[PDB]
This record gives sequence, C-alpha cells and structure tokens, in this order.
Amino acid sequence: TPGTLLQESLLPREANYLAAIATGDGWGLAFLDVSTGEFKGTVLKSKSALYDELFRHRPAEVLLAPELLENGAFLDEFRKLSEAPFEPEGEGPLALRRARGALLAYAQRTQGGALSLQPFRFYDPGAFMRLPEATLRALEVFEPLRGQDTLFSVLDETRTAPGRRLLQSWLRHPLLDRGPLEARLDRVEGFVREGALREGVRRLLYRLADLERLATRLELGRASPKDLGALRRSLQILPELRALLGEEVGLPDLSPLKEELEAALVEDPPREEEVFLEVRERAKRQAEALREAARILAELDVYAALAEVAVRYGYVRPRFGDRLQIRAGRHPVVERRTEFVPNDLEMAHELVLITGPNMAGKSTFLRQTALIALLAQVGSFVPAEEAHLPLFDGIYTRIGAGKSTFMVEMEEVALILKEATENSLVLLDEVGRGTSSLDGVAIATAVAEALHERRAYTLFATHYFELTALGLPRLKNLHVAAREEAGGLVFYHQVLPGPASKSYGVEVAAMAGLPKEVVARARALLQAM
Amino acid sequence: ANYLAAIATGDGWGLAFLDVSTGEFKGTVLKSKSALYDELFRHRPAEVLLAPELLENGAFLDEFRKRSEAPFEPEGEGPLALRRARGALLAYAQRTQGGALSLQPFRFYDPGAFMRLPEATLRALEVFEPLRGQDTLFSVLDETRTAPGRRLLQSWLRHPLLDRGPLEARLDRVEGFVREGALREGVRRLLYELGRASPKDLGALREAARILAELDVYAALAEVAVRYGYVRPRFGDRLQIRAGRHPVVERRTEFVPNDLEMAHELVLITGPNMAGKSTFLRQTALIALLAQVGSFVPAEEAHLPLFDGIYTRIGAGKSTFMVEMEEVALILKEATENSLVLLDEVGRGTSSLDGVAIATAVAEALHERRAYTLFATHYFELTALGLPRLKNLHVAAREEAGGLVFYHQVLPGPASKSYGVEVAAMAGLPKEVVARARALLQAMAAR
Repeated sequence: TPGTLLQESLLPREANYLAAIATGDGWGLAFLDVSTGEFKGTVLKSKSALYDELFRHRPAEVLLAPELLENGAFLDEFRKLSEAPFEPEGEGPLALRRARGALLAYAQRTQGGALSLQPFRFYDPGAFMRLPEATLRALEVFEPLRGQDTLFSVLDETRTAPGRRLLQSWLRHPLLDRGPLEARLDRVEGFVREGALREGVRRLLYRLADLERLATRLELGRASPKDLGALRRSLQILPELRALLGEEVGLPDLSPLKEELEAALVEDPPREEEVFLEVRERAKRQAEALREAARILAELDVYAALAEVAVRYGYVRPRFGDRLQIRAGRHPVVERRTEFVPNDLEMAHELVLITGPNMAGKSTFLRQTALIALLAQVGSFVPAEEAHLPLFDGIYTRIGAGKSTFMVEMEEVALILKEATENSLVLLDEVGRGTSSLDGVAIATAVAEALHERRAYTLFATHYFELTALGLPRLKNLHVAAREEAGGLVFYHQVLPGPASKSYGVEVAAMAGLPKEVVARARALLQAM
Repeated sequence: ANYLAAIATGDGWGLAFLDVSTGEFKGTVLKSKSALYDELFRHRPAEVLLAPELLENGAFLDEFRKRSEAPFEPEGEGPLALRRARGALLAYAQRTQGGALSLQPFRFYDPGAFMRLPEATLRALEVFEPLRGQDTLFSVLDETRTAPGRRLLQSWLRHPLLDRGPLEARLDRVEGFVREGALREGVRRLLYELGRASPKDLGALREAARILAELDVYAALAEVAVRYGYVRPRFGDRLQIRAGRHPVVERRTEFVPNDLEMAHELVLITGPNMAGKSTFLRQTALIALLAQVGSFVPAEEAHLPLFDGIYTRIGAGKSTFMVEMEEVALILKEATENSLVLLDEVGRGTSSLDGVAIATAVAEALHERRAYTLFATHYFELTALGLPRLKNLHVAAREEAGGLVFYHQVLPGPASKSYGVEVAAMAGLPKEVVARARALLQAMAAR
C-alpha cells in the first residue's frame, strides 16, 4: 500500500498517509502513516471541509466505507481506493472509529503483523487559521501554479526529514492565539541574534538520522543493523547540540545506548546475530526517549531553519495588533527570481479596491499580502521592512484560473461570503467577469458591499471603475499605473493610493500589437461613450 | 515520424527537418519568426541545431530556451539559410550515424500553399494534444493499422488542403471503402539502403509502402466513420452543418448535436456559458479541419467551403489580457475573406467600456474582412450593431426544477434576457447578495 509503505527507501522527508472515510454523526477522516506511525483522524460535517482536510494531508491511498462504495453517485464524484472493513474500534464518534479501525485492520493486513502506533490524536480544523484548497493553490504554497518554486521550497531550509515534516505541518496548520506564535517568533529570533549558535546546530544536524522514523521501526522489529549505525552516529551529535544551547533544551541523556553501540558495532554495519539483537533490545529500551529527541529536535531544525532563511533573505519579525501595515513588503515566492520593487499597505477591516491595468503587480500584490499574513501566522519573519498584521481567522481567495470559469468563480465567492467574517482576510480579483456588460458591473457591486458590510479585510482588485466610486464608509482606493513611454507603456510595480484616473484598456490593447485603425476605431467608440 | 531540426539565418529563416528512421528530408525558409517557431511547432523536433549567429546572440538564445553544436556549411542548391541548416543535419547525422545516410529527395515545402494552422489553434482544438483529459482529434481518428499510414495521416492533419480538386479526390476515395464494407474489411484485416536491415526484418517483409499507408488510412478513417458514425462533407461556398458534433467530446457522453449555416458572415453567440458555446465553436473548426484533412466528419449532412486558414482565440510576464490581444492581432493580421475565425469573449478581463469597446472594433474589423467568423460573446451591445453580414445565435439556460437547466442547443436570434446574476445566484451566491444584485441590475437596466 502506497499508504502502508514502511521502508525508508520509498518515503520522502515529508509525511505520507493512508486515509479512511466513514460516515455517521459527521464525516470520519482517519489519517495514518506506517513510517512515522503517525495516527490522527477527525470528524467533519461539511463535505466541503472534508475533501479539504483530505486535500491538505494529500493521502496516497483512501479507504471508503461501504455506504460510499455502493453510492455510485458519490463514488464517481470522488473519482473526478482499496477495500477493507470499517469495524468501529476504540472510543469516539461513530464515523471516526469506523474509519480509524479501517486503517488498523488494513495496515496490519499490509504489515504481515502488528503495527507501532502513536497515541491517536484528535485535531480540529477550527482552532487553526482557515486555509482552503484553492487558497493553498492560489498562493502557490506547496505546489507552483506554473513554474518551479513555491513558498515551501523557498522556506525549505530544514536539515532533517523530521523537521521538514514538522515545518510542513505548521504550514498546513497556521495558528490563531498570539501566545503560541510569539513563543515561536521569540525562539526564531533566537538563532538569528545568535548567528554562531545557529551555525553550530545547523552544521551538526546535517546528515542526522531520522530518529523519528528510526525509533518507529524499533517498536516494529525491522530496525536493521545499518540503522543503528546511523543512530549511533546520531546519538553522538546529541551531546554536541546540547553543548551549544544548554541543559535547557531538555534533550535526554542517551549516552548509555550510545556507548553500547560504539563497542558492539562495526564502523560500517553491513552468534553474531544473537549478539546483534541483544544490543538492539538494549537500544529499543529507549524507544520513546528517541521519538522524544526527534520531536524536540525538529523544532530547533525549523526554528533555526526559517530563521536562517529570514536572515538569508531579510525577513522582519512581524508585530500583531488590530491594523494591517506593510512597510515595503515583498512576494517571498517571486522575490527569489528577480529585482522586486517592494510596496506598502494599510488597512483596518476595510474594502480596498485595486485598479489600473494588469501587468503592474495587482494580482501578485494581493498574494504578496496573503503570504505575509500566512508567513506571520505560521511563525516566521516575513519579506518586508516593518509589518503590522492583525490575527486573521481565515485567508480565503478567488484568484486567476463540466462547468465554466464563471460558475466556478461564483461558487468561489459564495464560500467567501459564506465563511468570511470581520476578521477574515479576503482577496478578490475581477470577481464577476466572463459575463455580459451590466451583470458584470452588477455582481461586482453586490459582492463588494456584501463584503464591505462584513467589515472583513478585503483587497478586492478590479477594473470596474463604477465600483471605485461607491461612497461607503469603509472603502478605499489604490491603483497601479502603466506609462506609454518609448516602448509603448511603462507600468510601475507601485500600488499608489487613490483610484486610477484614466482607463488603460484600449492602450494595453493597442500596445499588445493591435492594428492602428482598430485601436483608433476603438479609442473613438470609447470617447463616444 | 521524428525530426532533427536545424535553424540557419540568411534571406529568410532556414528550417531543416530530417529523420534518420524514415530518412525523410525536408526543410524550408520562413520570414516571420512567428511562422518559424510555428512550423517548428507542428513538426515538434526532439533536437534542434542553431546556427553560429543565433548561438552567440545572448538574447535570441534565452528566448528560444524559454519557448547541440554543428557547422552549417551551405550544401546543395537553394536559399542560403536553407542550405546551411539543411547541411547542418547531414553533417550532424553523418557523424552520429558512423557513416553515410540514406535520404529521400529533399523536399522544400511552402506552408503558404495549404491551410494555415497556428500553434495555439492546434492547442485550442485539442488536435494532437489534449487541453485537459485524455482524448484528441488524433486518437479518435487514430484507426490506422501501419506506422506508415499513421505518419501519413498525421501529415495531412499538420497540413490541411486548399484546392477542391485534391480534397474531392480524397473524399471520393474515402467514400470508396465505405460503400464497399467488405472491401474495407479485407485490406484492414490484411494490413494488420543504410545497410542495417537485419535478418528478422526480412522475415516480416518505400513506394509501395507509401501507397499502402495511404490505403492503411483510407480504411482507418472509414472504420472510424463507421464505428463513430460520421458522414462525407461536400464542399462549396456555404457552411451548413446538419446535426454536427464535437468528435472529441462525442466519445465520452450523450451529445446533443446542433446545426449551423454561414457565408462569409459574422455570427455572434450569446446566452450563458455552460450551454455549449465554446465547445460549439470548436465543434465547427474540427469538422472544417476533419474535412480539409480528408475524413468523414461527425454530422448528418455538412457543406463546408475551402477555408484557407483556421485561426482561434479560445479559453486560457504578461497577463491573460495582453496575450489574448496579440492573439486577435494575428487573426486580424492573417484572416481573409476565406479564413475561418472563432472568437470567444474577445476583449474581457478589462474595465467596463474598454471591454464593450474593443469587442465592437474587432467585430466590424472581422465583419469588413468578410471572413467566416463565429464570434461568441456575452456583450449584448455587440448583438445590436446593424451590419449587413451580422447574424445572431444564442444558447439558453433554464431555471427549472433545480436552479437552471442549461440547453446544449444553439438557436437563431440573440438571447432575450441576461443570465449573469442568474447563473451567479445559481452557482451558490447568498440570496441577499443576488437580490442586491438583481436590483442594481434592474436599476442600470432601465437606465
């Protein structure tokens, strides 16, 4: 099972999951990974939120319950999966134990024996900043829309498979309370004001074994000799990392197990077998103290990883409050590929339209904001100079990109309207396009006011002038400019306050390469309107 | 096939295509860097050889790399840049072949004697590659039994015809193995110089083969026109499609056919989306193409004219906007009274006026060109532009039982109501918003 694969030779530093979906008093979602022996599941009400939690954790193999399997209607939609029995195991919401055990009896059936599991955890997709599928896609968080990079690659500075698995979590699960975040930012600020200190741990952690996946294997009876080789090698760095931080990291004292191996082992692990397992046992007697390290280790890995990034790329420790101010911010993604003229932004539960022509930063400008928000609520310094962000509850989008673009996009907005709040952050772009004249400028206005009344931080970017002149108490207008210079125009990657004065359509159009008479007959009909 | 391509400069742009396998040897000289990368795009070579100039040209190099070394010593006779590149192949293959090469009589082709077919059109109509999914016009037509035939069919696609004389000749032939079921049954079931022809090859065993692959497809098509039920298209000056279909999408679900009649006119297509509009535009191009390539098409009856080219502007650094403009620019800059043009929402993703503005120019622009244009838009204003050659067709949505009930029908006369806010509402929009929407609409409606 691509989901029960326990061999370290078929698993990326990232986590993997075997998922099961059972029904009954909510929607049962069980995620398990033989490798890390990670065991967590949950019950969702909204089929929307389900497929969503299912989307963040991207499992490679899904187990559907018999109700869904028979459900040819539900079956083909999920397809637009391996059979196993969902016998309610453990205690908890029906649809949970059904899918939960469904994994157990499926891993154990694809493990030749018993499994090594972690205390089943129960997570709630509500104690964390919301983050829909589309947003993740829109911000190019994990995967890139078109190109190569993503926020992950750019932040990917983790030195251990565990850390990377940890960091990835934090992204898939942003924070809400300031207390935790601060705690993280205080830490991250540590290895940055202690350059040498960060220099040490990073250099030491390099090559460090996967103490988490390793230990998992110890409790599974499959931890080969070589692994102890790496493990011994690891436990040996353990004392060093501990000597640069202090008896404060908490790091256990696994010298006993360390010293043992040193002797009992060949510098390069390929009656001897009777002696081999005797040492293992002595080691595996420290199964948790191992997982303990991994866990406590990954933190530093990341805390220092990011921090490294931050310093390497000039990331400013964010300050929370109730106002959004970005002193010369940047799109951390695109920033690492060319000169990037920064920008500024100030908001407060307002609706800020963004006009002017495209090709001048608008879209990228909307994203550039979401990320900073996200980057902040995840626990890193962001690409700016100064930056005051509020504590967003959610970050919904509606960017770029059976049915038609139109319907799709509507449904997008529908959700936003149906989840956005006075604290939600919303970014709209050309909402209500790909449709006839009036309807266009029509829809746009409703959605606006709609959000406007919601008093949610909304960076609505449009070409609809009408929208810009709608005297509402919380509106605000920013535009970006082009400039018909020596080439044909001269767009500036600057978002300047106040709406755009002229219209640049026919211009851009003309510029693009349109035949001169047409542009004329165009500018004319324009004037004449 | 497969191709090793070389590009040399001098009195045009030298393009040499060669394939060791079939020993196919053909090249050509283009003026427009646009048309170059284009001919280069149809023949999709796996390895390209650039002349010294271009290689040095730091700018030209990285643009080509965004979109192996060998000397280009002018060989044979013909336009400089052509021979230089042409020879670049020989000299390249010869040293990668360990010795001499077996080549066919180098063929100089002028794509200007056939029907045009931009990179994008080919992409848009999902001819060879699929936008999203699995099928393409090729797979669906792919009924050839020999590697040769398939290479022959593929050619015809990549190179549609112009004169009626040759097309008829093909359609007469194709009509043969169809009215002679058994006869086609036979050949189909039966068809199923470099000193390197090993012994095994003889075990199995040009000219004849070429008239075999020619026959291996004449039948291929007919097993498709029979299995997928197509019909033979008579040519002429008028475009009439008696219950046509999108050969691509047809093989995946029930497909409510449609009808269409034109004559160098501009035919707007309104109504909401999700009712066939787009697919309806393509559904037409293909039939045209399928006809000009030499196959029977998915219809009942079908009278097509002899299109010189089939330019598009469908779906889909710079922004959508600029891109799309450039698209239209070309059309305007190549379309003719015989060109077939399909437009979709031309002039969107932009502020109010400018939108309805541009749209009108482009229209009249094409209108004056008198080119068969299936312009599909949501711009009502455009629909009421009293021009002698306009025409209006719309598709409908229907607020029945569910919320709406889109109809895969393309009926004459413009759409009466507007369906925006509807679809919008339908999509799932909050009721007050839709209201505040329908309202603001009405408002703006009665001035």
